[PDB]
Amino acid sequence: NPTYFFTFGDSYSQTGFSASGTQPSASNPMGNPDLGIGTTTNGPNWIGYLTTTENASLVLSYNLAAGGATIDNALVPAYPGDLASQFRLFEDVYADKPASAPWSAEDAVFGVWIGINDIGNAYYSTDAETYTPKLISRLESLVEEVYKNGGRKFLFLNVPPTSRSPLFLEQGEEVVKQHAEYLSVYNENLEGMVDDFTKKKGDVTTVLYDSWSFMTKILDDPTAYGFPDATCINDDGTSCIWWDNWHPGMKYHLLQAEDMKPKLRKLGGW
Repeated sequence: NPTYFFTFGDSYSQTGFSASGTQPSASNPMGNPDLGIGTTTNGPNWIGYLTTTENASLVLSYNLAAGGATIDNALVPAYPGDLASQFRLFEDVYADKPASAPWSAEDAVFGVWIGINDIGNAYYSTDAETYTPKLISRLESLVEEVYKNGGRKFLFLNVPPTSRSPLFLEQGEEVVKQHAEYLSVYNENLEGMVDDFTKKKGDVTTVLYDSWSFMTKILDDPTAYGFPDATCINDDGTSCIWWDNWHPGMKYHLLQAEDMKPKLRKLGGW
């Protein structure tokens, strides 16, 4: 009795999973590529760890996240594989519950981690209080497509403090602050959406995971987590928080997956 874990997002979630590659099975829960390949962490990322390390039962991962993704290129544009296109791929391949993924409302979990690039590209050019509601509304309409397919269990991750990545720190503290303030508005509106959606539908199980507070705790006190400081970079993925100048490494992703596990118990795989 597997949990079908369909995920959507950007490079913080990518693994390089192809819908024409090897598909998930009990002997091979990620499908493709091998666990630990295709990420921005030097090893497994949070999805690989949730699926194969923190799982309480069989979890099958169908990971549609794509590097560089924004929510919808008609709002903040970036790369062809935006969140809207990931939902289209889901609708094309898995929404109708094929024999390769015969999911039901009781055993499918839809996880979404998006917003890093929308904020990263629009924090200085748009008004957060009137623009982030447009982004969040588009996210909600995409979620409604899976709801119409019969999905009822949802996991949303809020946006972590990319303002404190080495990449953004270089732009000066006033830019870090401009970005962080915009991001806080986005995350507030994300929380409001998830609450409103949960209440209006009445038959959904949702988790809003506060990645922002978790990563902030580590950045504020890195040595408590075994990191030497909050800014060094090491592509081994474990010696520093950062694998490159704006992606965290596998050790960070493991710590986050471990923090997430108890909060995901109500979703069925953890």
